[PDB]
Amino acid sequence: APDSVDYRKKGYVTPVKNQGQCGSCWAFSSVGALEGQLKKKTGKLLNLSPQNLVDCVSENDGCGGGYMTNAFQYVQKNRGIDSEDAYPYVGQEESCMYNPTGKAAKCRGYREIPEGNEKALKRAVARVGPVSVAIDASLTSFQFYSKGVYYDESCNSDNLNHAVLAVGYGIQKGNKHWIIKNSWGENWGNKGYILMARNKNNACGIANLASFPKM
Ligand SMILES: *[C@@](=O)([N][N]C(=O)[C]([C][C]([C])[C])[N]C(=O)O[C]C1=[C][C]=[C][C]=[C]1)[N][N]C(=O)C1=[C]C(O[C]C2=[C][C]=[C][C]=[C]2)=[C][C]=[C]1
Repeated sequence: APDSVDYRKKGYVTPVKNQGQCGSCWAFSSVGALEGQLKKKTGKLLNLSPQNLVDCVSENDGCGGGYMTNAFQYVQKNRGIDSEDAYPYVGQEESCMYNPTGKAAKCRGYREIPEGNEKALKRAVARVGPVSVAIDASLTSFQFYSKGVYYDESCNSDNLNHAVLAVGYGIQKGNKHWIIKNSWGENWGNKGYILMARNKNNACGIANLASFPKM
């Protein structure tokens, strides 16, 4: 093997969830980052609560959207985030029902990756683990993706609408790629994941809004 890393084989990635009709794609991506780190330090993985983020991160719009950096900042200020079981996901805004007794993780800040620098992203995923990214998933090609390495020259790096999680990187039929985890269920794309193009001149803005929490 050359320069390839898949955290799935490692146990840093939890099962693929489905955001539903709520636009909490930012909360799931952040949770993904947090979870990847929780394995890195604790040696044990656990499903964190995306709802907790949705209901408590006042700086975001709940099901209307939000940024990953704001979510991390919340977990730090709040000093902890509940596990899924402790604070279940219902797919809609409601009152923040944080349960201190249910805290299962915490963090001390975050570090945004250099805007538009793919290489700094490869290292971040290689040295830290799953990274929260933001891409353009408006095109139908992306939506009906099934297999192989995605790459559509119509993708717009400036229009960042869907937030996902980079679980790693690797090669395919000569095509380098970023292993992406989406929150649309195990029934979308390749069992919930998608292989997007790497080094194709920041395809879809993969490295345009990356970040990861610090433990
Ligand atoms: C998410 O649902 N909402 N995304 C965002 O709020 C993100 C936040 C991160 C920062 C990326 N985008 C964002 O804030 O954009 C700002 C920006 C732009 C340009 C430069 C810098 C910053 N994304 N949603 C979709 O792609 C989407 C999702 C659904 O979900 C429903 C569904 C769930 C399961 C199965 C099927 C469907 C619906 C419509 C669109």
